[PDB]
Amino acid sequence: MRILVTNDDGIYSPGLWALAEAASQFGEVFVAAPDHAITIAHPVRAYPHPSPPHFPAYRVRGTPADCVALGLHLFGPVDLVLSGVNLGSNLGHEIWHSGTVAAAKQGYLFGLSAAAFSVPLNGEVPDFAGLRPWLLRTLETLLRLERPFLVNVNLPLRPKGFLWTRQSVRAYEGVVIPGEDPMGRPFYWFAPRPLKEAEEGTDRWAVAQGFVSATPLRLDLTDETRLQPTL
Amino acid sequence: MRILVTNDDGIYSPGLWALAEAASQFGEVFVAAPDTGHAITIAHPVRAYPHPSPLHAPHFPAYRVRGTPADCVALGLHLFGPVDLVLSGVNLGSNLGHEIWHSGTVAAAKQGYLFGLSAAAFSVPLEVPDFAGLRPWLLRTLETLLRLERPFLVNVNLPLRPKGFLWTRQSVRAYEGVVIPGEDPMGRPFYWFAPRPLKEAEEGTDRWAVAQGFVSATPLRLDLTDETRLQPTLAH
Amino acid sequence: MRILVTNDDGIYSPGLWALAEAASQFGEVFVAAPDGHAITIAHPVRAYPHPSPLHAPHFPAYRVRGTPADCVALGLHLFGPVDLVLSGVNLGSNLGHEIWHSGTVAAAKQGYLFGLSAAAFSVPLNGEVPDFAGLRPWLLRTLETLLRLERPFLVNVNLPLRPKGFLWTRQSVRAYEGVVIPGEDPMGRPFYWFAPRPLKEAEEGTDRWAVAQGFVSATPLRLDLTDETRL
Amino acid sequence: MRILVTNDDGIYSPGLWALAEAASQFGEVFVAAPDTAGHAITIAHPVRAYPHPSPLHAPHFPAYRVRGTPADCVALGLHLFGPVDLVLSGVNLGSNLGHEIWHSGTVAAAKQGYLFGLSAAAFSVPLGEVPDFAGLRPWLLRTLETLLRLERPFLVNVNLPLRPKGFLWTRQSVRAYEGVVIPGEDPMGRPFYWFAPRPLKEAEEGTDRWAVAQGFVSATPLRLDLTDETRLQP
Ligand SMILES: [Mn+2]
Ligand SMILES: [Mn+2]
Ligand SMILES: [Mn+2]
Ligand SMILES: [Mn+2]
Repeated sequence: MRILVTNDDGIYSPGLWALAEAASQFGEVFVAAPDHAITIAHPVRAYPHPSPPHFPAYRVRGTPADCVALGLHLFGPVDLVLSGVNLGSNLGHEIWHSGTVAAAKQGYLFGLSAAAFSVPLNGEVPDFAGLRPWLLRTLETLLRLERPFLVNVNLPLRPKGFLWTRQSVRAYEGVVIPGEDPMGRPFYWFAPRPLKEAEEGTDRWAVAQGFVSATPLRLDLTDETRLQPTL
Repeated sequence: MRILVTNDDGIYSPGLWALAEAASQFGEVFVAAPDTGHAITIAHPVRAYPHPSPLHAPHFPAYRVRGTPADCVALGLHLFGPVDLVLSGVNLGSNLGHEIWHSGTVAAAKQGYLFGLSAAAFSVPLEVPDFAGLRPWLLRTLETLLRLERPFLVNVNLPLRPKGFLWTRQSVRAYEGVVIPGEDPMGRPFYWFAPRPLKEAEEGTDRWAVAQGFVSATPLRLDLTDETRLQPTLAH
Repeated sequence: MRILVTNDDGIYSPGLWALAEAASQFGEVFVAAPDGHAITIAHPVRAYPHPSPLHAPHFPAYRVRGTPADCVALGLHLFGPVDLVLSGVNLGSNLGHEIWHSGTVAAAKQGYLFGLSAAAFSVPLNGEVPDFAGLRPWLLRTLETLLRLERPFLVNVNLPLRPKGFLWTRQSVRAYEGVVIPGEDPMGRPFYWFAPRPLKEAEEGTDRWAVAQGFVSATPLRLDLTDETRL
Repeated sequence: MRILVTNDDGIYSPGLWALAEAASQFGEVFVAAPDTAGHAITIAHPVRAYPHPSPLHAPHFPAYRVRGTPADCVALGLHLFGPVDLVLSGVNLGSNLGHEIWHSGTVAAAKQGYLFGLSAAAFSVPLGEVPDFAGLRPWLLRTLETLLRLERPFLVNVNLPLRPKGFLWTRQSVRAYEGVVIPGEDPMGRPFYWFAPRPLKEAEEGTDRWAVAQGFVSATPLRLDLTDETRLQP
């Protein structure tokens, strides 16, 4: 099988090459990563770029979705699109605005299977050598799914297991803190907080428990419980 | 009721004031719009300044925010609290189908909903809209939305000249990839991306409705979970 | 004469239309405004016919998906031949060191480079916004005197909110003091506030001095950055 | 003396480290460069900056990666490493000749240093090749030697050919342009315009553009004052 690997962090992220290497154990790997929708207003420029295992690669001056569209052109046919490993979580409400997820979604929109990968972080750096067996296990599992699939994956720095999950959906409380710069000019701090603890079975909960979280995603944002007849 | 009006095109967009004026027929309206990401800025302080509403528009207390549309919502709920409804738009440009995912206009409405309020995004597929002629339809759509059980989150697209209204579902089409190489006047190479949908928009969808000249109203969910694959059968 | 009017704040800015109307008292006006500051090269620019505001004289106009300089290049093409390029009225000052990187000035300079006369107009502020109805007589007076100059000219104009006079001026060139105040983001990570300040008051006769006095400042600009005194 | 080195291309540019290493032959070098590739000091929000490490193969220079503009780097650099005697910006990967000087972030950083009362110089290399910094090192050293004997403070814009054969003090090339608009349509029939304005004549002898075409390192002293004083009493 032929795999396109991309991301949101750009062609220099160590997360990108960790994903490329893991994927190479399952098929031929090609890389196209940024230097979130597909650019159509103007043309995009992309350039051959060296990998750090050698992977044919292009650094694209466009969005992660542009990378997918270009990658299909440069390396078609492609069977699977993998996006990440993003340095930083992509959990719950974060999925909406994730560039990493957008690339995987684009792949899905083109009729391919796809998955996004992110590692939640904060004060510690990802040890990709340590994460490798968990990446391979995850990939192995995703490749056993009925195709095509679209999955959002988050891996704790040091996994203890794997769980399929629902997206965490929590209400938020707005918090705004007025203030002023050392020069007296006014500004505002925003620190909205979730109203409750992440629920069991959710991506956020799973990661906090030390488990790899894999959430299957839907493309249809329609709330069918509110659809209406014509009046 | 108190209404916070925002948008993604900025404080000078005629679409913003059209929405604020329409909304004023239903309650107290306050404006917080960007001076020019769709998540709330938390890593650092954001600037916001009192802003004079346009001369040829009713007065509206207003702030121009140096942040995202979602920041405007967070800020607006603080300065004009309490707020019952968040209206975002009217965006100069459509927000249909796959577009909803990346819309800053929608992100603002969604933020209000994440805070527990009712919210709607409004967009016009563009020519340039004639908000004088769209007013009656903006009023009709708003009246209709205000009869809904609360809270609600709806994405509205008004064609340039509406001939009706329809509740619709989001168009979700598969696309075929189309890349066309080219070179600029200087001989440098580039790539045109022109992906195309595999089929015509289906009836009942937002794209179809707008193409038929109808105002489209799609109720949106926040949960992106594909609930049919939580316990997937795995090949042997 | 035929006048091309553009700006940096965009097609919806009230300062743009204030300048167009004023300019219409001196020749046929055409508008091309933004929907970087150099002309976009070997990279397609989009432009659309645009309707002039309800409460304003009719003006053929286009909104351009590009830079102020692009507006000038495209404007001379769609409305040729043009004799004068006016840029503004910018919402914000363009005094002293600010001129160098000003987008409003960049458009006027582009017009000069194409062999035409041009002027940039800006209204400094911070507290309130401009009342272009009040400034109209002063805009008309400025334009009138500007149009008695030998052509081609390149002039930078700053009009205080409530002007009580007009003076030709030279750009203020002050030395600045570096001021940096450390701070912390929510995670305790460090960031820095910058508040550089001028070392002395603006010299008499300079653009910044004139505005502080309440006068409309008109500075003729050079295109040559060479410091001949050191060659 | 103490030298702050920055650039427009960012902390990973080979151009930045070539300049830093060359400057190190003349004083203590400190680096503050953009996290990634406007030009004014940021005052709206505060700016983040992080200590940046030196690789195994290179000499160590205290350095910070700055999430702001080249001018922010100079302001921050003066704070974290002050007092600083000189500000060097570059070596930019691309030219900064003639009209380009106006919109150059490389030049903006040098100019910021000058506005702070320090001597400063911007360095750029017109490139379809990859600059050979080992081959340009001698020219960087010679140029610095020349700059360091000038009366201070100074502000100079330097452009080095890929393979220089000499050095020349020059004036900025200033040419009138001819507008060229070539319409087109994208694959979906939608119209657009190509801009290809061209200078009305070839670069004059003595100018920075001419010098570089000849194979010479071009050094142009710049002025901060944009006033055209020949038209003050029109
Ligand atoms: Mn990312
Ligand atoms: Mn918009
Ligand atoms: Mn401006
Ligand atoms: Mn550069």
